Amino acid sequence: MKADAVKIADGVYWVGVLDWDIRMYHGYTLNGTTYNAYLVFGDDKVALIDNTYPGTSAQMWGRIKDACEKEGREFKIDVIVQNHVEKDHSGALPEIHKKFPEAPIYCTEVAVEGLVKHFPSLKGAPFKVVKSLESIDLGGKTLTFLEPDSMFTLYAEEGILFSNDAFGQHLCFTQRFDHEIPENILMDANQKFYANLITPLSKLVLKKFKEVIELGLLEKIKMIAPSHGQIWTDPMKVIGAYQDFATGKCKDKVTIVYDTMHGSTQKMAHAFAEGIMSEGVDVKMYFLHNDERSEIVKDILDSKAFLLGAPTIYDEPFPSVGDLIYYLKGLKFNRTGLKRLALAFGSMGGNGGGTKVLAEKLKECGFEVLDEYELYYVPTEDELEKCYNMGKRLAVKVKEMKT
Amino acid sequence: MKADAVKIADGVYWVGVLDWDIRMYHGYTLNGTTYNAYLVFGDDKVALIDNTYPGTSAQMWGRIKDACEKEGREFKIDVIVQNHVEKDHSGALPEIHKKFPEAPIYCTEVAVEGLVKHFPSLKGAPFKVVKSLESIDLGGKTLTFLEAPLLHWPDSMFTLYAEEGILFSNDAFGQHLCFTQRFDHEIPENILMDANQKFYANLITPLSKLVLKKFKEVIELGLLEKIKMIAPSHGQIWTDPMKVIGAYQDFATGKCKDKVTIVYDTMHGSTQKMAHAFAEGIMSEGVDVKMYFLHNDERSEIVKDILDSKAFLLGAPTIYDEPFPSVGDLIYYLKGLKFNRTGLKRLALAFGSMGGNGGGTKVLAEKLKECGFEVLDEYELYYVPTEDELEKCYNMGKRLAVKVKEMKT
Amino acid sequence: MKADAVKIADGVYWVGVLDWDIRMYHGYTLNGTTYNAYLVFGDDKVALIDNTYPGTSAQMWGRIKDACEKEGREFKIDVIVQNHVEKDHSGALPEIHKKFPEAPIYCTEVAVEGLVKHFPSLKGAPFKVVKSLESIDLGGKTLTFLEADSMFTLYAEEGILFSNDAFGQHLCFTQRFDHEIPENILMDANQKFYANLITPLSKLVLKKFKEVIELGLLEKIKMIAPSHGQIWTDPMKVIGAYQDFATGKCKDKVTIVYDTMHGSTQKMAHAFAEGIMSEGVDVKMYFLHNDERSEIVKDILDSKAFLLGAPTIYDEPFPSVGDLIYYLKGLKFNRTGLKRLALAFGSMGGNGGGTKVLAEKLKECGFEVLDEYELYYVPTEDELEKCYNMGKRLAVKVKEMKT
Amino acid sequence: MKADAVKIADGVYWVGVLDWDIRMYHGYTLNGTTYNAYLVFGDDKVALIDNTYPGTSAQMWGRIKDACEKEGREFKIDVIVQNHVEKDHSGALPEIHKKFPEAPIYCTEVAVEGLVKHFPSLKGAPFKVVKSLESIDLGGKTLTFLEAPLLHWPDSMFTLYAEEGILFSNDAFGQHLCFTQRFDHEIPENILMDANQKFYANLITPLSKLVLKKFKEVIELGLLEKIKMIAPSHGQIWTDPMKVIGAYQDFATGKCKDKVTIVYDTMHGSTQKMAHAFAEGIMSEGVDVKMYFLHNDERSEIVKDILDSKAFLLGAPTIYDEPFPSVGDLIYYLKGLKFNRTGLKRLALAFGSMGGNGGGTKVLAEKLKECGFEVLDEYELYYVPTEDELEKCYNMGKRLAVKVKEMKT
Ligand SMILES: Cc1cc2nc3c(=O)[nH]c(=O)nc-3n(C[C@H](O)[C@H](O)[C@H](O)COP(=O)(O)O)c2cc1C
Ligand SMILES: Cc1cc2nc3c(=O)[nH]c(=O)nc-3n(C[C@H](O)[C@H](O)[C@H](O)COP(=O)(O)O)c2cc1C
Ligand SMILES: Cc1cc2nc3c(=O)[nH]c(=O)nc-3n(C[C@H](O)[C@H](O)[C@H](O)COP(=O)(O)O)c2cc1C
Ligand SMILES: Cc1cc2nc3c(=O)[nH]c(=O)nc-3n(C[C@H](O)[C@H](O)[C@H](O)COP(=O)(O)O)c2cc1C
Ligand SMILES: [Ca+2]
Ligand SMILES: [Ca+2]
Ligand SMILES: [Ca+2]
Ligand SMILES: [Ca+2]
Ligand SMILES: [Ca+2]
Ligand SMILES: [Ca+2]
Ligand SMILES: [Ca+2]
Ligand SMILES: [Ca+2]
Ligand SMILES: [Ca+2]
Ligand SMILES: [Ca+2]
Ligand SMILES: [Ca+2]
Ligand SMILES: [Ca+2]
Ligand SMILES: [Ca+2]
Ligand SMILES: [Ca+2]
Ligand SMILES: [Ca+2]
Ligand code: NA
Ligand SMILES: [Tb+3]
Ligand SMILES: [Tb+3]
Ligand SMILES: [Tb+3]
Ligand SMILES: [Tb+3]
Repeated sequence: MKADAVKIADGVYWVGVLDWDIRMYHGYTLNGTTYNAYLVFGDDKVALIDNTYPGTSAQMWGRIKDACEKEGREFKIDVIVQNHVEKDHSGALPEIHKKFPEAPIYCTEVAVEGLVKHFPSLKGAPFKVVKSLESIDLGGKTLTFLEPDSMFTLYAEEGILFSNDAFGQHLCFTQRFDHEIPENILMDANQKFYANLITPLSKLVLKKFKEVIELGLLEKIKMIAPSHGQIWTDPMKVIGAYQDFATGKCKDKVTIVYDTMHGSTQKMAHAFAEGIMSEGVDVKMYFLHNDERSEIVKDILDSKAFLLGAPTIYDEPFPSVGDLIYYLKGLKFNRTGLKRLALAFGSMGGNGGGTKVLAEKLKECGFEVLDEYELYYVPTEDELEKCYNMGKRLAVKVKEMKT
Repeated sequence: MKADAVKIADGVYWVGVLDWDIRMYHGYTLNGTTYNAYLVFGDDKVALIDNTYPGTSAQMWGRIKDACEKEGREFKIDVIVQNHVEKDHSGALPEIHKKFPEAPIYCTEVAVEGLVKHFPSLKGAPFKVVKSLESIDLGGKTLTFLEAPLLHWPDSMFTLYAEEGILFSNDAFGQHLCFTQRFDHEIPENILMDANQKFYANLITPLSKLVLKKFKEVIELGLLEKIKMIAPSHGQIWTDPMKVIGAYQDFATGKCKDKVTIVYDTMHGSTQKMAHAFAEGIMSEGVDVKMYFLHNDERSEIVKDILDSKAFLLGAPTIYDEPFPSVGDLIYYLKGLKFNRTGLKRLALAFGSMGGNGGGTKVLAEKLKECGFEVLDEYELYYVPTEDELEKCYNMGKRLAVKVKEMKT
Repeated sequence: MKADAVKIADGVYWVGVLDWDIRMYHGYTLNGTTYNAYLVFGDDKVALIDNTYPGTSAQMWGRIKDACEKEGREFKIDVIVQNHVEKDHSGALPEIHKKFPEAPIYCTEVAVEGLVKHFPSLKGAPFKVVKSLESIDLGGKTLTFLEADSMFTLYAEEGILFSNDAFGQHLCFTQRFDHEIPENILMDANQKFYANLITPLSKLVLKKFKEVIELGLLEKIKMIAPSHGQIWTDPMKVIGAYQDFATGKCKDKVTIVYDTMHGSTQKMAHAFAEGIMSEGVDVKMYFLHNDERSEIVKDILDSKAFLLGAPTIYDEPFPSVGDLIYYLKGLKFNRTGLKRLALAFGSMGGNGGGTKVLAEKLKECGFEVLDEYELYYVPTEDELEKCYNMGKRLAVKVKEMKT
Repeated sequence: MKADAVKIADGVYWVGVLDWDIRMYHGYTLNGTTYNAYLVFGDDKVALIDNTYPGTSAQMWGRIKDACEKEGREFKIDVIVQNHVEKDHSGALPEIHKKFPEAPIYCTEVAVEGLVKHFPSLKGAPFKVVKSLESIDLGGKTLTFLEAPLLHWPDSMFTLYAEEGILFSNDAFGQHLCFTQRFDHEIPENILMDANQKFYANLITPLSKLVLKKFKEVIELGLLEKIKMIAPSHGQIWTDPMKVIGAYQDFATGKCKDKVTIVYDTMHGSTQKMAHAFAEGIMSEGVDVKMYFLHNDERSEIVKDILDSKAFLLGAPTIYDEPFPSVGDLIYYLKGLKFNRTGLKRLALAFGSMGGNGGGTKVLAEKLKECGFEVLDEYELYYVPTEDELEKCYNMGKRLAVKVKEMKT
C-alpha cells in the first residue's frame, strides 16, 4: 500500500497506522484510533520504535518505504525497539523480524518472554535485553531506554519521549500533533484515557513525577510521542493534566448513573439532578441501558460525587450495574487521593434490597456513601421532592469539599 | 382501532394486545410479545381478566367491542379482575375504571396499594379485596380467585373459570412470543418449548422450591385434574396444560441434559481460544455445548441454556486485578436467579488469560460458588495459549464431560 | 416533580425539559436533547411559549410552578403560544389546555388543523389564528408573531427571538446559554443540526436573511432562544454559520463513506484517503456497517468532495448505501449553491455494476461525479497505488475549488 | 488446537470449523455458522474438499490430524478441492498449499484466477483445471467434479463422491447454523427449515430460474436418484436430500403461504399505527402476518418471510419529500434479490403518514414495482390517523387478504 510518512523532527518520522473504522477496543469506545510507530534515521543506523496491530501493517510498510525514499536511504531497518508487548504495538514484529532478521530487538527482560509467547517465530530472534538507562548511538542521534513489559525511549538530542501508552489518546485524525485539533477534543480524549487506563496507577504517577521533577529530567522533555493519538508539542499540558487527575482535582460536578425496567428509577435520577442543579452544581446523566462504561468513568474522574441507581430484580440490583461495579473495583478511584461522595437509590415492588447492595459495593469501590433511598413502584410528588432535597444537600457538601 | 377478538371457549374471548415491535423488556430479549387479556361472558355479567401496557389499549378496546358484538351484547364490563399489579397487565386500568366506574376491581390487598401507587386516579375506585379464596357468579359461569398462588408475590392471583377448567395464570406458564396464532398447538413445538424454557430460566428459577411445594399440594389435593386449559398473560394459550406443568416440574427439580454452557469475554482473543478448546474436549465425550461471547450475547439467552445444562464454564481475562467487567452483569443476574434453588448444584470451571499478576480466575471461582455452582477447578494462563495449553483445556473439558455424564437426572 | 426555572431576562424564564437519556430522534443520533419552553410574565398576562414531548411534562410543570413562585404570581397561564405543530413542542398542549381552558392558543391557521389532528381533545379550544406581524400586549411586554404550520415569536422590548427549531442544536447540558459550553461542542452540534434539517431549505435561508438584513429586523435580535439546545446570547455567531452553510463555504476536506463484506472496499477507501492526505487535504472516514447517516451528512456539509464505495451484491451496490442515498436525495446538498465533487468505487467478484449504480445516484443527489473505479476481489499493490493517485488528483482539484 | 473429526461415511469425515461467535456475515444475521470442510480417504489418496475462513484454521488442522489418526493414516493430504473461491471456503488454501505443496488443487479455470488474486502466494501452485463431468480415483473412491452447476458463478463447482452418492454442494443447500450436531435429523426440523428458508431467500432467490432449469435437467437425466446425501459448506448435512431439494423447488416456483409480510418505519408512531391496523384487517380473514420495524429489525429476516408470503406491505413517513431513508436499504436489497424470478409477482401496498406535501408513498409504490411486486394501492394520510382512517387500513388489509386467499400458487 502507498502511504506517506510524516516528519516530526529532523530525521524522525511517524510511520504509524490510522485504524479509521474501529469503534471499540477492550470495552473502551472510540471513533477510530492510531497505532503510532516511529522511524529515527541516524547517520549509521535506522531504528523503528514500536509497530502495529496484527493484520494492519500495510500502512506502516508504505510509510517506512516513503521515509527511506525521502531520506535518500535504502529500505532497511538496523535497530528495532519494542516499548511494550501488547499486540497493538508489537503485532507486526514477526513480519519486521522476518524482513530484517539481523536487526537486534531492544526490549525489557519480561518483554522477551511475552513477545515469544505471542509470536513463537521470534524464538531465536536477536533480542537485546534492556535493564534501564541503557543507550545506543545511531550516528549523531542517541536513544536511551528506560524500563515490567514496558519502557519509554528518549531521543536525547531533541528531547522526544516515545512514551508508549502513557499520555496516549484514542483519536484518529489526519492531523498528527496536539495543536492541530480542537483543545476540547484532545483534553476530553486524554481525560477518557487517564480515567480508563491510568486511574489505578495514580499513586505511581505521583511518585514518578516528583522523582522526575526533583532529578531535573522534566526539562529534557520537549515532545511526547505516545503510541496512540496526537503527539504533544506542549508536553507540560498533558503532564499537568496527569498531575491533576492523579491528585483528585475535581469540578463541582456529580455523575449520575442508573438503569430502569419500568421508568421509576429514571424519575428518581432526574429528581436528584434537579436538586443538584438548584445549587449550581453540574450533572452528567448516564442510562446503563445504552451508555458506555468508558464514558461514565471519564466523567467520574473529575466529579466530586457519584450517584448510582437501579431497581430490584430478585433481591439484587438490576444486573447492568454489576458490569460498572466490576470495572470500578479495577479502576480504584480512591487511588487518586479523594474519596468521592456517593448516594445509592432505586425503586422496588416487594422486599427490595438492591439499594443496600449498591451502597455496600460503592463503599468497596472507595466512595464515601452518604445515604441510600429505596421507594415502592412509582414515586409520588412528595418522594420526588425528597430526591430533590437529597440532591440539594449533596450539592452543598460537594461545594464545601476542597479542590 | 378495529381489531378482532378470538374465541377460546363458549363465551370466553382473548382480547389482548400484540406488541409486535418490542425487542427487549427488563433486559429479556424477545421478538415481540403479547399482553393477554380475557373477556368471560356470563348470562348476567361480563368480566375482563387483566389488560395491557400503558399506551397500548387501542387493540384491546377494539377486541372488547368486537367480542361484545359477536355475543350480541351491549358494550359493558361488569367485573374487572387484576391478577397482578405490574403495568404490562394493569396499564389500562385507569382507562377501564374511567369508562366503567361502577365495575368492582377484584385483586389482592397488596395489589390495591400497588395499583393506587402506580395510578393515583384509582383512589376511591371500587376495589374488592380477595382473601385466600373467593368465587363470584357471572350467571352460569363461576370465577374463583386464588390469592398469591406461588406465595412470593402478594400482589398476584390466579383466576379459575371453574365450569370449563380455564386457569388464568397471569405470568405463570407465560412465554414471550408474538404470533397471529393464539394456541400452543398452532406453532412449532420447539419454538413454544424454547420460549417456555427461557421464561422459566429468567423469571421462575429462584421460585423453584415454591413451584414444587405448590405442585405437591395441588397433586395431593386433586385440583390438577380440574385444569383443562392454561391461559397466561403472555404468549400462547395451553390447550395441553400437562405439557407446561411437566416442563415446570422438570426445571424446578433440576432435570438437565448432558450439556455444558460456556460463556466468555476477551480483549485480544486468548480467552476465546481457551473457551473453544474446552468445548472440543467436552464434545469429544458426546456432550452438548452452547457457546456465548459476552461482547455481544444476551444474559437472557445464556440463563435459558444454563437451566438445562449440568455444567457452566465462565472465562475472562484479567484487567487491573479483576475479571473483564462484562462478567459482573451476568454474575449479578445469576446471584438473583439462584440456580441452586432447583435442587442441583451444576458443575463449573473458571478460566482466563493474564499478562502479569492475574487473579481474575480466582474472582470468577469465588463468584460462581456464591451463585450456587460446584466449582471443580480454575485455569489461568499467560497471554496466548501454546498448543500444549490448548490440549490441557481440551483434557479438562473431557474430564468435566465424563463427570457430567455420571451425574444422575 | 420539583424542578427549577432559569431566568433568562426580567420576567422571562426557561421552563423546558432536559431529555437526558434519548440517543436517537427520527434517525438523528444525539447524547440527549432538550425541549425548550419559555414563560413570559407581563404585568397583566403570563404567556407560555411552546411546551414539550408527550409524557415529559413533569419537569415543565415543576419549572412553571417555580417561576410563578419566584415572581410572586399565582400558578396561571393566560396566553399559550404554539410556534410549531410537531409533538416535541406541542405534546403537552392537551394538558395545558385542560388546566387553563380559557387561555387562547396563538398559532398559524395550518397549525390549528395539525394540532387537532394530533390531539382531538383540542377540538373547540380557543385558537387565535396568526397571519404575520401580529402583536399582543402582556402589560409592559409585547410578543410579535411572525408566520414563517410554523412561526417565530419575538419579545420586542428585549429583542428575544423564540425561533423554534431554527438555530436549535440537539444538546442536553445543565448550562442553558451558548457561552457556557465549549465552542467546538456548540458549533459541531449546530453544524449537525443544519446538515440534517436545514440543507434542503438553503435557498430560503439566503432569501430570508437578505430580506431581514436589507430591512432593520436583524439589529432588533439580541438573543435567539430556540426549541432545542443552547440559547444564543451571540445571535450573529449562529446567523453567520447559517450563511456559510447556505452558500456552500467548505473546507479542503473530503468525506469518504464505504461498506464492505470481505474487506476489499475498505482497503480501497483507505488507499484513496492516503492519496488525499498526501496533498494536505483533510479526510473523514465512515464505515456504513456501524456509523450513522446523521454524522456522515454533518461532515459532507463542509466537505468539497464525497467518496462513496461499496462492493457488488447481486448486480447492486451493498444495500446499506441505499439508506444514505435516500437521505441525500431528501437533503439536496446542491441547494447550498455548490456541486461537491464525487467518486464512486468498489470491489466485485463477477459482472460488477455496483459502482455504476453509485455514480448514477450520486449525480441524482447533486454531486459532480468525476470518476468511478471498480476492481476484482482483493486489490493488488498496483491497484492500491491507483486509488492513491486518484485520491491525490482529487485533492489537487479540491484545493483549486474557490470556497 | 486439539479438535475431533466427525465420521460421516466410511473413510469420509467432516473436518470443518465451528464459528461459534459470529453474529453477522455480509449483512446476514446468524447465531454463529460453520465452514464445512471434508476429508475423503481413498485406499491410496486423501482429498480435502474446501477449507475455511482466514485465521480460523486451528480447528480444521486439529480435525484433519484426528481423522488421520482414527483411520490409522499418516498426516497427509494428496488432493485439494476448491468448490468455490470465496474466502469462507478458501481462506486456509495458502496454509494447506504451504504444508502440502505437491498436492494438486482441483477447481474451475476462473477459480484459479480468483484464488491467485486473493492469495498471490498460490502463483505457481499445482492447479488442475476442471471443465465438468471430470473424475479422479482415490483408490476405491471416485470424485466427480461438476463445473458451475447453478451456472451463475463460474468460480464454483459441486464434487460428487460417486460410490456413496455424497454431493459436496458448497453453498447450495447450506444453512447458517452452528450446532455440535452435524446432521439434519439431529436438530429440530423448524430450526433447520427456517434456516434453509433464510439461506434461499437471501442467496438463491435471484437464481430461481437457473435452479428450475438445473433441476429439470437433473430429473429427466436421472442423476437425482444418485444423490444419497448433500454435504454443504455451511450448517447441517442432509441425510434426507429430497427434503432440501423439494424446498428449493417450492421456493424457485413461487409456492407461498396465505401470509403477508408488513414492514414499516416511523418517526412519531403514525405509520406504526397504520401498519398494525392493516395487520388487523388481514388477520380478520385468517391470513398470517409477520411484522417488521425497520428501526431495529434485519433485512435478512425480512426477506426470509417475503419468500413464502403472497403479499408485502411497505410503509414509511415522508421526510423532505422522500420516504424515511431506512426503506432505501431494504429496497436496494430487494432490487438485487429479484423476487419476481420465482415466477410470482407478490401483491403489495405502500402506505405512510405525512405532515405537508407528502410523496413518500408514491416513491414506495414506484420502487415496489421496480422490485417486481404487483402494487395494488397506496394510502398516505395526514399526521395521526383518526379512528375512521384506521378502519380504512383494516378494510384495505381485509380486501388484500381475500385476494391473497384467491391466489393459486
Ligand atoms: C423480572 C422482575 C423481577 C423483580 N424482582 C423483584 C424483587 O425481587 N424484589 C422487589 O422488591 N421487586 C422486584 N421487582 C419489581 C421492581 O423492583 C419494581 O417494579 C420497581 O418499581 C421497578 O423500578 P423501575 O421502574 O425503575 O424499573 C421485579 C420486577 C421484575 C420485572
Ligand atoms: C487495560 C488492560 C489492563 C490489564 N491489566 C492486567 C492486570 O492487572 N493483570 C494482568 O495479569 N494482566 C492484565 N492485562 C493483560 C491481559 O490480561 C492479557 O493481555 C491477556 O492475555 C488478555 O486475554 P484476552 O486475549 O483473552 O483478552 C491487562 C490488559 C489490558 C489491555
Ligand atoms: C452474497 C454475495 C453476493 C454477491 N453478488 C455479486 C454480484 O452480483 N456480482 C459480482 O460481480 N460479485 C458479487 N459478489 C462478490 C463480491 O462482489 C466480491 O467478493 C467483492 O470483492 C466483495 O468486496 P468486499 O471485499 O469489499 O466486500 C457477491 C458476494 C457475496 C458474498
Ligand atoms: C425532519 C422532518 C422532515 C419532514 N419533512 C416532511 C416533508 O417533506 N413532507 C411532509 O409531508 N411531511 C414531512 N414531515 C412530517 C412527517 O411526515 C409527519 O410528522 C408524519 O406524520 C410522521 O409520521 P410518523 O409518525 O409515522 O413518523 C417531516 C418531519 C420531520 C421530522
Ligand atoms: Ca535531515
Ligand atoms: Ca466510524
Ligand atoms: Ca516468566
Ligand atoms: Ca421486530
Ligand atoms: Ca347484566
Ligand atoms: Ca399453600
Ligand atoms: Ca495488583
Ligand atoms: Ca480455587
Ligand atoms: Ca445517554
Ligand atoms: Ca387541511
Ligand atoms: Ca453468540
Ligand atoms: Ca498414498
Ligand atoms: Ca446445463
Ligand atoms: Ca417539496
Ligand atoms: Ca399509484
Ligand atoms: Na392515574
Ligand atoms: Tb496500547
Ligand atoms: Tb408480565
Ligand atoms: Tb423540533
Ligand atoms: Tb459461503
